[PDB]
Amino acid sequence: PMFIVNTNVPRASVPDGFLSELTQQLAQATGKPPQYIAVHVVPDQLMAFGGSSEPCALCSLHSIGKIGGAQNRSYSKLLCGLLAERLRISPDRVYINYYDMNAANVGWNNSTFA
Amino acid sequence: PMFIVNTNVPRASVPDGFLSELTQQLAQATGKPPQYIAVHVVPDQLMAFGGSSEPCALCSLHSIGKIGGAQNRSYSKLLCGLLAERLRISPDRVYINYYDMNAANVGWNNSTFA
Amino acid sequence: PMFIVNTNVPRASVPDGFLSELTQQLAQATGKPPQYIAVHVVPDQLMAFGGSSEPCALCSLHSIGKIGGAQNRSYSKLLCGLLAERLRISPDRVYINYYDMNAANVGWNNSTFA
Ligand SMILES: *C(=S)NCc1ccccc1
Ligand SMILES: *C(=S)NCc1ccccc1
Ligand SMILES: *C(=S)NCc1ccccc1
Ligand SMILES: [Cl-]
Repeated sequence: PMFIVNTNVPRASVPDGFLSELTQQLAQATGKPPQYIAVHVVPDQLMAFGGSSEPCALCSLHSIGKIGGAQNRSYSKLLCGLLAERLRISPDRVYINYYDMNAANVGWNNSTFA
Repeated sequence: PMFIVNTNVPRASVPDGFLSELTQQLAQATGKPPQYIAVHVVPDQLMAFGGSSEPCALCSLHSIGKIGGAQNRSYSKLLCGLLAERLRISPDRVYINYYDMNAANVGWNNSTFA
Repeated sequence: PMFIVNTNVPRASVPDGFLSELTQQLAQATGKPPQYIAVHVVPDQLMAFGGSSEPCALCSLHSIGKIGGAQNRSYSKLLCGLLAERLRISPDRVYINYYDMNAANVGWNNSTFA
């Protein structure tokens, strides 16, 4: 599973250890070992949500499996909660795109996960 | 729609009001409420298009519905037009990836749109 | 074909000519003329892979066709090889998401590739 956050919140407002917290929390939520989890946080972005430049975030979760109706609802609650708590972003100013990747379409270590 | 532009054009060359203009035009093109539209502009990028580092853009448009052959052609004419007029990027140095997202795969406000 | 790499490796460690090498190697691998290939390298990113922040990369290859189990394995070997050689990133700290795009869902030059 790989999680990316793009936000207009400044770098100084991203807490130390946020990347580790995301990693741990995603490991719990997906049931995957932390070793397979990648996280990417991009602050200071030029963005708008509903025309407004108040704090917001655009995110994605790519995962080989562990994607679906109920799971994505649970991920959204978890991830919006973390962004609200740590970055002071309102959940109604967060989008999260979910992608169920085929193993053959994820490259890693000179090969794919197929 | 959420619309992201990555470009090697410098930040200073992105005109004031550009995010608002994108938001407004996308609302009319896609027939979606401006309140839901997210836009993200990423200047000063290290990129090449056809091996050249002349001004270029790589973009994406994610939407729940309102994606299709004719609609995408229309969005491209619109979006290339804006990138040409405002950022001085030639339309033939722009790629835009269109994504028709399932509602179950888009998180927002602690849940999904499903 | 369009290739993006996000990495925590610093800008100064991206060698001169790297965008060209990527362009050229992708032309070879995909069979597509370099004129049709776009590349984007994003250094200095705030990232973790497996919980830690030794050099790592999250990448994507979007392509109209030329995507599949065997082809993706070959792309991964090539691209990991490049990232290892030029950016000194271990192949086992690299993810590459592969996307087979429909021509109608790629905008270019005021239209689509359909
Ligand atoms: C997140 S995308 N982890 C990578 C992976 C590899 C193999 C099986 C499941 C997940
Ligand atoms: C326009 S109303 N976009 C809302 C959206 C659609 C798909 C993914 C994220 C956000
Ligand atoms: C990479 S996405 N090149 C663009 C393209 C256009 C038409 C056919 C194949 C590839
Ligand atoms: Cl609609």
